[PDB]
Amino acid sequence: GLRHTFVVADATLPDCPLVYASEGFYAMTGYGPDEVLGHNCRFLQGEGTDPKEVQKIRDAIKKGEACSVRLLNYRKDGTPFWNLLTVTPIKTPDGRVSKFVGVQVDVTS
Ligand SMILES: *[C@@]12=NC3=[C]C([C])=C([C])[C]=C3N([C][C]([O])[C]([O])[C]([O])[C]OP([O])([O])=O)C1=NC(=O)[N]C2=O
Repeated sequence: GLRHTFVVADATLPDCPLVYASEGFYAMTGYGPDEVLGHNCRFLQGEGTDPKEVQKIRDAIKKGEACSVRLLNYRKDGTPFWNLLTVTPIKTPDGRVSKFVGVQVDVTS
């Protein structure tokens, strides 16, 4: 299929820290696990990131809904790329959100 990356965020912590990332994510972004795990995904954002889209994900996470936004992100070396990003809430049987899982596709084409 298409080249994509995958992460898991822990929603049982107040600021959805990332707890797992596929090989592709580290390779796409240039950041290592020591700089990715424990942190919130937003460190990939920068000057040109549309705050109206950042808002759509903030709201969707607060409400525990899925969400798909297209964000401008930056690699560790500062070069930008276009991140088509899809967040999925993972609920426990009691209805609580336990994790958010994300598929991120570099759609710079
Ligand atoms: C990021 N991917 C990503 C993956 C998951 C599973 C989740 C839950 C979030 C992201 N983000 C966004 C970030 O964590 C945050 O949710 C939003 O920026 C909005 O909240 P704030 O407090 O910042 O307004 C991702 N952000 C990226 O920029 N790139 C991704 O790959």
